[PDB]
Amino acid sequence: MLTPGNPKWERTNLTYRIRNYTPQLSEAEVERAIKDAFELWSVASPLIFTRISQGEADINIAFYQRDHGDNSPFDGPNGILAHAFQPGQGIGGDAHFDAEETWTNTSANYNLFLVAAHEFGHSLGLAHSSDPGALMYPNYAFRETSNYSLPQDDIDGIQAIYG
Ligand SMILES: NC(=O)C[C@@H]1CCCc2sc3nc(C(=O)NCc4ccc5c(c4)NC(=O)CO5)[nH]c(=O)c3c21
Ligand SMILES: [Ca+2]
Ligand SMILES: [Ca+2]
Ligand SMILES: [Zn+2]
Ligand SMILES: [Zn+2]
Repeated sequence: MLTPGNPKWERTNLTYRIRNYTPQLSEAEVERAIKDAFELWSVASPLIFTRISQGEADINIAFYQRDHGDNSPFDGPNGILAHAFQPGQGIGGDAHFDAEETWTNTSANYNLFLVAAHEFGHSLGLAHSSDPGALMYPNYAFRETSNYSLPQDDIDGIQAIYG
C-alpha cells in the first residue's frame, strides 16, 4: 500500500512544476488535471501542494517519449502509461508521462487526471495496492462515476504515512 523502503517527505507544503505539455489538450486543461489530481490526496492528508513555473520544484511533471535520461524508457502507444519516483531530492518525487499516448479529459483512453492521480501516489511514497477498486491498483481501468473522491483504501494508505 505504501511505497517500500518507507521513504517519505518531511514537510507538508510541497511545490510542483509542469515543465512541458501535450498537444492533445490545452495548457489550461493540463494544469487543471494536475491540480485536481493533487487535490484528491490533499483533502485526505496534511499535504498542501503549490505550483511554480520556474525554479526547482519538489515534484517535476513532464511528457517524454522513449528514452528520456533516467534509464527507464517508455514504450510507444499503450503499455506503460507513465511512471514516478519515490520521495527524495533530485529526481525523487518527479513524475513522467508517455508523450506517445492519447491524453484526454474524458472516459476515452487515457484520462490524464486519473493517471496523474495514480502517479502522484508514488511521488508521495505509496506502493501498489491489491485492492481492485483502489486508485493504486497496478492496472488502469476507467470507472464511470459521480463521486470524485479517493477510494477508502488510498485514504488509509496516505494517512498511514502522513497522518
Ligand atoms: N472517473 C474518474 O474520473 C476516476 C474515478 C473517480 C475519481 C476517483 C477514482 S480512483 C480510480 N482508480 C481507477 C483505476 O483504474 N486505478 C488503477 C490505476 C489507475 C491509473 C493507473 C494505473 C492503475 N496504473 C498505471 O500504470 C497507470 O495509471 N479508476 C478510476 O476510475 C478511479 C477513480
Ligand atoms: Ca524532485
Ligand atoms: Ca506507452
Ligand atoms: Zn522517466
Ligand atoms: Zn503504479
